[PDB]
Amino acid sequence: QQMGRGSMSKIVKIIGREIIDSRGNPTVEAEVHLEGGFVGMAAAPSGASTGSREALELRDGDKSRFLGKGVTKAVAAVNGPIAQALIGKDAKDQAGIDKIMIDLDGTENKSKFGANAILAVSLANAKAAAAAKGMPLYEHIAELNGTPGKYSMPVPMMNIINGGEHADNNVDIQEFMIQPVGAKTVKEAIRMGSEVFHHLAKVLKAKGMNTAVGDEGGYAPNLGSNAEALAVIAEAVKAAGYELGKDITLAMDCAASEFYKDGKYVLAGEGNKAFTSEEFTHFLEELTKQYPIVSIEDGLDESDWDGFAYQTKVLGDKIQLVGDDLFVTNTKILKEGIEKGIANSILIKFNQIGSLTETLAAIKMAKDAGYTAVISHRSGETEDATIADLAVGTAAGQIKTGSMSRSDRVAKYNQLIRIEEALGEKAPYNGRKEIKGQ
Amino acid sequence: QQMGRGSMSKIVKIIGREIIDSRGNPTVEAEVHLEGGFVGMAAAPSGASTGSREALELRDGDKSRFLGKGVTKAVAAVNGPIAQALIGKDAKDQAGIDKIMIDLDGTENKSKFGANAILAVSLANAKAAAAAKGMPLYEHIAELNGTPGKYSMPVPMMNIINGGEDNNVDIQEFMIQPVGAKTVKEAIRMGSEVFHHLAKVLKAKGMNTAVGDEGGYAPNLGSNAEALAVIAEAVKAAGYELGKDITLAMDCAASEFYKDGKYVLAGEGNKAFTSEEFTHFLEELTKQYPIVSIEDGLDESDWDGFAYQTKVLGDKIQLVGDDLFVTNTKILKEGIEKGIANSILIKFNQIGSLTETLAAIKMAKDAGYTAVISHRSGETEDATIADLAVGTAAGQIKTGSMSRSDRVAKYNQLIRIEEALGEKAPYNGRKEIKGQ
Ligand SMILES: [Mg+2]
Ligand SMILES: [Mg+2]
Repeated sequence: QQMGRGSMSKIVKIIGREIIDSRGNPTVEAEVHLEGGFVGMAAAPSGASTGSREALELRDGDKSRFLGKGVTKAVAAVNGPIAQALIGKDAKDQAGIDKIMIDLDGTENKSKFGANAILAVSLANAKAAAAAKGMPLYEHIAELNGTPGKYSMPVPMMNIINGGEHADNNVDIQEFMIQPVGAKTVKEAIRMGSEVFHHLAKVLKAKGMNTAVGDEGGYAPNLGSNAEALAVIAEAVKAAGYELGKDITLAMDCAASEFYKDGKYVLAGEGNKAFTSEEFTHFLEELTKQYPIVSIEDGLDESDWDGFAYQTKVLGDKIQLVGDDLFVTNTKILKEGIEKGIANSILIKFNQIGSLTETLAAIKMAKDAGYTAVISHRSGETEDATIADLAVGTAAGQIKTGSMSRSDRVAKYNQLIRIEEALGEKAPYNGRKEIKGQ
Repeated sequence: QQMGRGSMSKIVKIIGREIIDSRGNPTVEAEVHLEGGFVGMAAAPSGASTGSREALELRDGDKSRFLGKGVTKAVAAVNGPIAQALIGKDAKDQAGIDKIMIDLDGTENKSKFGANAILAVSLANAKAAAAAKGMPLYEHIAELNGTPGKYSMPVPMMNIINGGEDNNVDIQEFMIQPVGAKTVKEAIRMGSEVFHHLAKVLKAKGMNTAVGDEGGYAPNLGSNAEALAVIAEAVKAAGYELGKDITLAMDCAASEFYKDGKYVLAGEGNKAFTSEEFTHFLEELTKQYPIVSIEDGLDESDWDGFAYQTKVLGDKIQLVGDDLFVTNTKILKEGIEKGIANSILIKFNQIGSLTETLAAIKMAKDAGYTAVISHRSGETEDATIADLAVGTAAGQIKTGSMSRSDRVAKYNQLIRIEEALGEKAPYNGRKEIKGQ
């Protein structure tokens, strides 16, 4: 006899704007407004170095503004054609909404409107619909994902020694990360993260090394070899009074694409030597004998599929192997990968494919093949904490959202603490068993 | 004949919790819940070096947790005594709420519950009332401040070369001010552009482009002076004119290098200066570069020195009390009376309530002093100082370099606000700064 406000979930207004990411560069923010007075706001993150096959991040190319990195073109697409195509449609139909933007854009890689325009509206629509449905975003995502009320708190891998391209050289491997698998809650995990992060500062100070931080809030000191990065991390874990292996395991992103030239992998650090896919695989293998490294990401170039097949036969039984640039959150590429025994895990970045629907497809493909899904940030982040809710709503089991420094990283850790506060053991922290090969 | 929910603004629940700041240290978050189903949520920031007279930040000191930096005690204060005293009180009465907590704590420096506990509730209370009143926070603050509908977009001073507490740079912060911009959106773009050109400049010279707490560069430079030289090189490379388009600001945090009544610059020969000598050094720099604002140019306890610096430089230069005043009307009042400084840096966690913070902005404006709404080194995703800066038409903000979302979420909030208000919230540029 009386209709609730919740039932008036038709899109009435969509606003795009240009905001600033954690590196000082424009990205796109979108608002979605429902008839019933429900609003959702979201932002696109930005990769520092993107995979070849990522959906297109549309930039202006206008030198007089933000050194060419403005996104007004992408925002215009939000405020006009996308807005006009979504007014009148039901926010609660995520897949319906994503399809209308995919079909209206019409290109394979979202090159007309920008993956950055379409994702911002996709995520903002999702938040609006959650509000209209009277639930928090993690709860709405679980329903959109076809796994209602099924939650976990993800085991984080925290990038605390930056390297390679987007640090300051000496170190070739892009990210060394700690995973607090020994924690019984994500709050405890986050504390253990903070402590080892602070103890590492003391260690680097002791050696006269720089304790300023890179894009992901980790340290970029000048180190003799890729190895020594692990060394200093081991010192910090002991100095915090945690036990390497039991309380904290290690993970890496090689971003091996960045140091691949003429079918060979070239390390500035460790001598200056060139390695074959096989030789590089054996180098990584050695590190996993000296240290408890249980996850290695982009261990080879995105286009070295023979390489990845070899690395997967050799290491894949003992070690989680994570596709990032390899799979770019794309079900077409992940499907080819599963079928060729390539990796056993995927890094989930919604802006590599550019819609939440196509993102949840990727997690489902992964989990149904017995691959793990790690919900991931980009080097270029915002105060947006969407990946926190996504990790919880999909029971992904793992998250990569940075060091324990910079609010571009820590907003996600804060959101995970808020969410665990609501859910308690309705979202268990499952620890080491989340990681592929444990 | 029907009562709207806006009118049911009695506090029914307050929740405290331990979240993490931009340095990885715990801080207090508070939620305030009104009967009419309105919520506000806010966090306390934390300073890296505090002034000696700041309202106490309550830490647990429990060495087995966050290296003794837990805030479970302050959170307990929020969930127990503060919640219990505030239940059933009207959130819309910001002054009444802040009064109940200051009285219940009963100490001078909020040393019972902690300034982090009282501030988080103070700010969450404000936001919840704003919701009850059906208005954005800047609009509510303008009404709490006795200045209805009176807005400006603040001229930002952006810390892009860090120093003092890891190089030969004694001066804590070198800042650019895009005074030549027509809007805060343009000002933010100009700061992005200069910040990115500076990176190229530091790479070309082989210096480190990793960032400190406030998202600025921390390279090892020869002298304090070269900090300014590289900033000029970046401004020229970004196609902007030093003086006209971009002015410069410093924070000496001179308290940090003050020992046996002398000012000792470890780098510049490790030489020792008297208040007067150090004032003349700062004077020299304002002849070589368009430095228009100097903060804590002397120790927080050298009131003699500040009286001299204010005589010499006050007419031409904005002189900003940070550790000198700690956003505290008792101290600022003694400062105004003795012709000490002409500008105050406003940190709501230095005094620990919104009401006391609004009092400090009013004391200053009435005295012809400028107010600069500031962050702390420890920040969160919280963007309150944006709304505070617009609501009080303060005219200036220090909320960081154009890097790290702990900073950029403030610029982002300013961009959102300016989109709504347009020319109702003018960017007045250089005329905001004391001595222009
Ligand atoms: Mg990667
Ligand atoms: Mg200061």
